[PDB]
Amino acid sequence: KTPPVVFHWFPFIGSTISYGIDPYKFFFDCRAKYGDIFTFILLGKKTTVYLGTKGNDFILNGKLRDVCAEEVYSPLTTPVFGRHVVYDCPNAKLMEQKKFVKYGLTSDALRSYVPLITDEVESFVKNSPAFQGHKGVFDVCKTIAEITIYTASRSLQGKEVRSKFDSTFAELYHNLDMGFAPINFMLPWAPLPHNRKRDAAQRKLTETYMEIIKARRQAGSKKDSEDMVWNLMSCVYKNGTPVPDEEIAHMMIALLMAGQHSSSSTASWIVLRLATRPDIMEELYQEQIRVLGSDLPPLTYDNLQKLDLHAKVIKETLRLHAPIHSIIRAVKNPMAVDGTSYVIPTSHNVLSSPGVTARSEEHFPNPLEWNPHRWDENIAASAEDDEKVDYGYGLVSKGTNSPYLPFGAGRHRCIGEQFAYLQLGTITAVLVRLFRFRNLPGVDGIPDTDYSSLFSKPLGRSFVEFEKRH
Ligand code: HEM
Ligand SMILES: N#Cc1ccc(COc2ccc(/C=C\c3ccc(C(F)(F)[C@](O)(Cn4cnnn4)c4ccc(F)cc4F)nc3)cc2)cc1
Repeated sequence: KTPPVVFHWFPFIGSTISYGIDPYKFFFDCRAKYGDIFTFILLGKKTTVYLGTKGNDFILNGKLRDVCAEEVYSPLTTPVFGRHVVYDCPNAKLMEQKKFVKYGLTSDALRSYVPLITDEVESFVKNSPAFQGHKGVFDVCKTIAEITIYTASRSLQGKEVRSKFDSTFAELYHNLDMGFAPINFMLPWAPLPHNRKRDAAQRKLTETYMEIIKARRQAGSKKDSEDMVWNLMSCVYKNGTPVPDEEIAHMMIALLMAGQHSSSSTASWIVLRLATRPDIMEELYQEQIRVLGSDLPPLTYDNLQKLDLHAKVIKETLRLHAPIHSIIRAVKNPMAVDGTSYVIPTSHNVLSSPGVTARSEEHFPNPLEWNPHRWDENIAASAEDDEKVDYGYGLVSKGTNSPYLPFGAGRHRCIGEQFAYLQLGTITAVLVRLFRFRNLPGVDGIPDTDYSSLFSKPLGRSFVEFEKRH
């Protein structure tokens, strides 16, 4: 009834298994039979799926009274991030919170991050056992996750948090990260041992962050441009109340989780693709020689934006491997589709997957082929034509006519896109300077994508060859 119900075999499990294995293949098979609208039930709820640029526009630009993001996620995210932040509050408070973070991610702050990021990556390569010797292999996902957590903590989280990852922050975030698995999506409240560790880790992280805050106020000073010393001053809401340290702590935790899971996954895919394409890596290296010079001066916020192909590699990687595959909202009021007789009721969830349009033939010819040169049409870290609407933070292009929305659109769109492009590009440029990458003998292509966790990542333990240049 209403949108076409998918023909499945069982109650309550539905196609979740088909969805969990590969959402895109599942979304594509449903599109062949049902069109740009399906409705499949993953476990308990009814999830309506609207595909196409309209489908993304319908859900991402849905009216605030009609769709609800927090209700869908809050129970999973709130125990991990903490209270009063992000989803644990009305949408208005989220917009102010987004404002504070985007406030602290200005270009001058981004400028200060580049030398820090280069320092951490160079320090890692020299001190980490992952790249010792002229030639060898290395666990891509494990190594890359360490690099993204070092670069994000040093720049964004600050000195103390960066120092804390040398002792008892590693185990804290591993314990806290156990909160995410979608099993928690439904039973985030059950007192299973993994949830008890999550709660214990969340409390301990909060106490540590606030002590770092209290220590700074005891000195009443400030150093350089981290979102910690920012949220201390960027505390006043429109009502006139300063952001309490507890909220600051929980925001940092949220930024800590969101940045790492997204950066580690994408950067891993970047390294994996470059191993399959040695010609592309050598072309990246030649770009730095041509654009920056034979001397290869240190990377800065300025000379990074000249890298055109480096940006393309990130863009093409995001197109096929963006860690989020399903955006999901809770339907509050019944909504009429603009064109058809279909009506989406309240008992339903809505799911928009901009990745489907990002791998459609009509939008990208030969979509599954990873080719950064397809982007010789246009490049944009900040992108495009459509209208810009402000919901309380900056001015965000809610535009949907685009089939390429890795960071989403509308009032929830990502505010860490610039920081992500800064971090990914910097790490990539540094790794391009230092290494060549090859697959292990006999290995062709790339590993499959794991969709079982909230975030998607490469499937198993993937190793590739590294070879230093000098
Ligand atoms: C490639 C890396 C990243 C990807 C692919 C990504 C993806 C996304 C997507 C798809 C959304 C919209 C989801 C929705 O509408 O429900 C989003 C929102 C957001 N992301 Fe990211 N993100 C990335 C990096 C980051 C980073 C580095 C941060 C913080 C430093 C961050 C913080 C956020 C925040 C705060 C939101 C707002 C969510 C909302 O308002 O509902 N993201 N992200
Ligand atoms: N068998 C089986 C089986 C397998 C798989 C499935 C289901 O498959 C999936 C896969 C992924 C999901 C995803 C989502 C998801 C998670 C977190 C968030 C977020 F909100 F939390 C986030 O946007 C994350 N983020 C973004 N940018 N940065 N961070 C965020 C926002 C603000 C913030 F400050 C920090 C944040 F990190 N948003 C969306 C859901 C289902 C079912 C069954």
